[PDB]
Amino acid sequence: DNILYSGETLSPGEFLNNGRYVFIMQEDCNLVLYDVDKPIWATNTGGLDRRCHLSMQSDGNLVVYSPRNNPIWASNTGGENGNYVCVLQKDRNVVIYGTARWATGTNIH
Amino acid sequence: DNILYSGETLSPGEFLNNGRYVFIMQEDCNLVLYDVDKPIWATNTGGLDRRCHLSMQSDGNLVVYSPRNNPIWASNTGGENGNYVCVLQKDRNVVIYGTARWATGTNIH
Amino acid sequence: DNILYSGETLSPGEFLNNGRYVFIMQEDCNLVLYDVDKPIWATNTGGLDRRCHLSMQSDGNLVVYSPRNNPIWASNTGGENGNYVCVLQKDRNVVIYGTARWATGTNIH
Amino acid sequence: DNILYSGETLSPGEFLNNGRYVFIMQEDCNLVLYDVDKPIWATNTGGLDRRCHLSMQSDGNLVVYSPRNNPIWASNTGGENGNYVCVLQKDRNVVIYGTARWATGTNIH
Ligand SMILES: OC[C@H]1O[C@H](O[C@@H]2[C@H](O)[C@@H](O)O[C@H](CO)[C@H]2O)[C@@H](O)[C@@H](O)[C@@H]1O
Ligand SMILES: OC[C@H]1O[C@H](O[C@@H]2[C@H](O)[C@@H](O)O[C@H](CO)[C@H]2O)[C@@H](O)[C@@H](O)[C@@H]1O
Ligand SMILES: OC[C@H]1O[C@H](O[C@@H]2[C@H](O)[C@@H](O)O[C@H](CO)[C@H]2O)[C@@H](O)[C@@H](O)[C@@H]1O
Ligand SMILES: OC[C@H]1O[C@H](O[C@@H]2[C@H](O)[C@@H](O)O[C@H](CO)[C@H]2O)[C@@H](O)[C@@H](O)[C@@H]1O
Ligand SMILES: OC[C@H]1O[C@H](O[C@@H]2[C@H](O)[C@@H](O)O[C@H](CO)[C@H]2O)[C@@H](O)[C@@H](O)[C@@H]1O
Ligand SMILES: OC[C@H]1O[C@H](O[C@@H]2[C@H](O)[C@@H](O)O[C@H](CO)[C@H]2O)[C@@H](O)[C@@H](O)[C@@H]1O
Ligand SMILES: OC[C@H]1O[C@H](O[C@@H]2[C@H](O)[C@@H](O)O[C@H](CO)[C@H]2O)[C@@H](O)[C@@H](O)[C@@H]1O
Ligand SMILES: OC[C@H]1O[C@H](O[C@@H]2[C@H](O)[C@@H](O)O[C@H](CO)[C@H]2O)[C@@H](O)[C@@H](O)[C@@H]1O
Ligand SMILES: OC[C@H]1O[C@H](O[C@@H]2[C@H](O)[C@@H](O)O[C@H](CO)[C@H]2O)[C@@H](O)[C@@H](O)[C@@H]1O
Ligand SMILES: OC[C@H]1O[C@H](O[C@@H]2[C@H](O)[C@@H](O)O[C@H](CO)[C@H]2O)[C@@H](O)[C@@H](O)[C@@H]1O
Ligand SMILES: OC[C@H]1O[C@H](O[C@@H]2[C@H](O)[C@@H](O)O[C@H](CO)[C@H]2O)[C@@H](O)[C@@H](O)[C@@H]1O
Ligand SMILES: OC[C@H]1O[C@H](O[C@@H]2[C@H](O)[C@@H](O)O[C@H](CO)[C@H]2O)[C@@H](O)[C@@H](O)[C@@H]1O
Repeated sequence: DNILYSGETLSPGEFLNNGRYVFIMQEDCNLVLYDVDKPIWATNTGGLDRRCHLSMQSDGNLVVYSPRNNPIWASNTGGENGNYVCVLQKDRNVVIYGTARWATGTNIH
Repeated sequence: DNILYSGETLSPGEFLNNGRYVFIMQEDCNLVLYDVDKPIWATNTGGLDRRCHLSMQSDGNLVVYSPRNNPIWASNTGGENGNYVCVLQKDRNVVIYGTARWATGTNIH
Repeated sequence: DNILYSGETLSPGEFLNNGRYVFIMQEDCNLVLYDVDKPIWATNTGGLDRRCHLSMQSDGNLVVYSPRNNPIWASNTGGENGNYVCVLQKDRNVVIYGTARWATGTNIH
Repeated sequence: DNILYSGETLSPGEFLNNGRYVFIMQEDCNLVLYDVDKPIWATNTGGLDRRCHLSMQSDGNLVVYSPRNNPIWASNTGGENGNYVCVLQKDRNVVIYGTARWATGTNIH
């Protein structure tokens, strides 16, 4: 998957992928972007705690939470309630977009 | 591909796909969403002209243009200049999100 | 997924996909290959029964079984026991390959 | 792409991908399988020369050729002429299958 939708989370070891790029919520609590074997971006929160999770929230904020549910990193983009997306793009950028401006209304459960 | 980025276009016969779903700019100028062999949404512009193209614009508007570059359908979401995305989602909805709220800044050319 | 590995099955409504192509084991027991909304190949077993499953076997034979576990269509490629793959290719062909000639041996659970 | 078909090649820097796995023909002539940032298998031909290419041949042999078109590594699976596939699987194994046993015959240009 290349998208983390608002209301979804990445558990320890889970990730987004796109070609040779991997965006992973590591077990050591560091959120890192890799280009094959080379790290190119990170939250620099490795070794702070064990088994953290990443959450794309409905308020638009992207946050890393500790095992005790305390934030340890955030994009600082919390605002109006709505629908957002965190995308690992084909050009190697990781971007948050929102809110939803238009839709076909063809969603299913 | 499941995303049409702002500044990109779908030429006649091109499309977005996601599992069993296909969102295609048909040669008959009708933009249609299919669930395998069943059409579930369309712009209802079939037979109006031949070889139209779809454009996700930098102003946030999604537009179908005729071979003479005249609009024949639009999402009516034009506004502030920026970065947007049109996504064919895993839940079968087609949604426009934007503008960009945050990014890692790791893009390459 | 674009591959059905030997030892796996497609349940009623399940499928393989690749771009604008879908290879689906339909609820009406007909196994069909679609190019967007157009059927291009089928087992022609629609109407015989409901809820059939497709199985890529370890003997190399691809078989459609009825709800009573009786075969109603097969590729007739049964042979030596081994590892095989049924692939929905990027060129629109559906092909069975095997057995395995070589491997890195890096498989994990 | 998760498959390298017979008759195709991977140029320097090109690769196969599947989720968090990448199988790349590196510019340093070393063919390596990575699990995110960790190498798990390699031809061990790094440093021998620069700009080598990987070829999945119609005789079933997977070969790494130097810039002077001399083989420097091979799977030793050459045999009858036909159709084969080198697949980077979802279970992390890299495997060669062939020849083709059956097909729908729906291939197009
Ligand atoms: O330290 C073991 C750890 O190494 C790799 O992750 C790295 C660490 O999170 C950290 O020092 O920051 C690096 C990015 O700046 C990051 O690569 C991984 O191999 C990980 O799996 C391993 O646990
Ligand atoms: O404010 C509502 C919001 O609170 C919690 O998330 C927090 C906010 O997104 C923000 O101000 O930044 C915090 C991290 O710096 C973040 O925890 C959550 O409880 C969320 O569900 C709620 O909507
Ligand atoms: O409107 C775009 C939006 O549609 C779907 O979410 C829906 C909306 O959030 C809302 O009006 O209530 C619906 C029921 O709770 C909900 O499904 C999704 O497809 C979402 O991804 C999309 O952004
Ligand atoms: O009319 C030929 C045309 O049929 C199918 O497209 C359909 C048309 O665009 C129209 O009548 O509206 C339908 C959705 O409401 C749509 O499916 C396709 O098979 C197309 O390829 C073909 O040219
Ligand atoms: O307004 C600037 C914009 O103009 C043209 O696009 C138009 C607008 O997006 C909008 O008001 O709706 C029209 C269709 O109803 C659409 O054509 C383009 O020239 C675009 O590039 C430009 O930014
Ligand atoms: O900022 C998010 C944005 O980054 C990349 O686009 C860049 C910006 O639009 C801008 O500041 O100028 C850059 C050079 O013109 C441009 O690349 C893309 O990754 C884009 O998709 C993303 O939304
Ligand atoms: O309406 C029944 C059935 O129609 C479509 O499947 C078709 C049938 O299986 C049959 O007549 O053979 C066709 C291929 O030659 C095939 O398309 C689908 O729309 C299916 O979902 C539906 O149940
Ligand atoms: O022969 C062992 C094999 O038997 C059953 O599969 C059958 C064979 O693959 C073949 O001769 O063709 C039959 C359909 O025409 C097919 O059922 C299964 O029981 C299988 O598990 C077993 O390996
Ligand atoms: O050898 C290629 C083969 O490896 C894996 O399957 C394994 C073999 O079939 C065998 O030696 O026994 C193992 C345990 O039963 C089995 O995992 C898979 O990666 C398979 O896809 C591949 O063809
Ligand atoms: O720095 C050179 C080279 O390092 C990495 O590739 C490694 C080498 O090919 C070699 O020492 O063998 C390793 C596998 O056993 C392999 O990882 C990559 O970072 C590569 O891009 C780089 O050129
Ligand atoms: O034998 C015909 C074959 O020759 C060359 O490939 C070689 C063979 O696949 C094999 O015996 O092993 C060699 C590496 O050890 C390999 O080069 C090619 O010229 C090929 O095109 C041809 O089919
Ligand atoms: O038969 C399976 C095979 O079909 C297609 O390749 C074709 C055959 O190799 C052959 O009969 O000649 C054709 C023209 O040279 C060739 O296209 C492909 O779909 C291939 O991937 C597949 O294995």
